[PDB]
This record gives sequence, C-alpha cells and structure tokens, in this order.
Amino acid sequence: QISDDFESGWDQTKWPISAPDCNQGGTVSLDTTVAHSGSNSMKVVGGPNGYCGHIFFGTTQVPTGDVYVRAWIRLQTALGSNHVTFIIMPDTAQGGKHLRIGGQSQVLDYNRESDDATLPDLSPNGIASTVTLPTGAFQCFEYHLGTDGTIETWLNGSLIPGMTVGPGVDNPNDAGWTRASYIPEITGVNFGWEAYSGDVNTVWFDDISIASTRVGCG
Ligand SMILES: [Ca+2]
Repeated sequence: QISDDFESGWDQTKWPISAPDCNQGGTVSLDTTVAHSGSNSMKVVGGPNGYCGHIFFGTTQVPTGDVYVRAWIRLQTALGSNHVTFIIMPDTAQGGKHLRIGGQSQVLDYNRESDDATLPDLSPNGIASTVTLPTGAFQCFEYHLGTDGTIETWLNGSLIPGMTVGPGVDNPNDAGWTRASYIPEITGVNFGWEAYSGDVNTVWFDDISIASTRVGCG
C-alpha cells in the first residue's frame, strides 16, 4: 500500500529507478511544469537505444491478495503498432518474470513475459474490445488483480472489456491469456517506458495509489 501526489517532490528511496539488465539513455525526473494534481508529476523519457533505452521508477510496497493500482497517466505521442510497455510488475506466478501493461497494434493490453500471451487477443475483435490511450492530457488508469484469476481494467472510470478477465466473466477474446491457468502474484509495480523496437516516448505519472481496495478517479 502506497500513494503519492508528488507534491513533496520525488523521494528517490520510496520510488527508486529500475532498469533491468541494461540502462542506456532513459531518464526519470520530477516535472514541475506538467501535472494532474498540483504542480508536479513524474516524467519518464525512454532512450533511443532499443530495450536498453528503457527506464522505470517503482515500489515493492504492494499488498498480498487483491491489488488495485491507480495512476493518472499522460502520454506524449500516440501508441503505434509496435509492442511497447509502460508498467512492469515482477510476478511470482511467472517465477519473477514480468506482467506488463503496454500497447500493441495501437491499443492497450496486458502481456506476460513468460509466454508472450496478451490480453486481449490481438485479433480484429480483440483490438475492438480494448482502447487507445489518449495523448496530451492526464488519463485516469486503474486496474485490479484478484486472487482467483480476475483482472479488471478501467480508463476514466469505464471498464475496458478486452482487458477484463476472470471466473465466469465472458471475454470472447481471451484465448491466449487463458490457455493455461494464470493468477497474478505480483511483488512490485514499476512505471516508465520500454520498447524492444527502440520506440521513444515520454510518459508522465501522477497521483499513484496502490491499495487492497478500489481507488477510483476522485
Ligand atoms: Ca501532482
């Protein structure tokens, strides 16, 4: 459980840098000119050096059991076709490999590092069932990881059907995700930018809350 409006700045021990394996060219900084709440947010700029250009800040202060994450997110450039990532969660259910939230085929999705599965399937109907991340303004992004396989995702309070799965929940485009039984067991949440293609973008994060209960959009 952890929250931050960044109005007291960037506490670097609360929100350390993460750049697994390699670190070349990405930046994390407090921005005092772009924000959702108040004056400040966290600005992440991916470096132009493929995967190694990645960078994140994050925390291991995550509850066990149900987890709700909420962040206000501003994206500079529209999501393209390439596979990109802006949230990584080390996952015990994948032996430490990452549950990722990002973009592919111009829309938001989940991705498992272990087997490269996506939620939704990136079929035409799957793509239609998820959404783009609008640019140039802070968006309220929230998700819930349950204990029974449930995953729920909201943008500006509206459920994203393609990015929602779980016991008895009818998602017609969840085949890749549910091939094997998968229940997340995350140990951290990291916010930033990563792209194997070397796609560069700038993403700002403000008003982060991680909790055992639904946060909402204020
Ligand atoms: Ca703020």
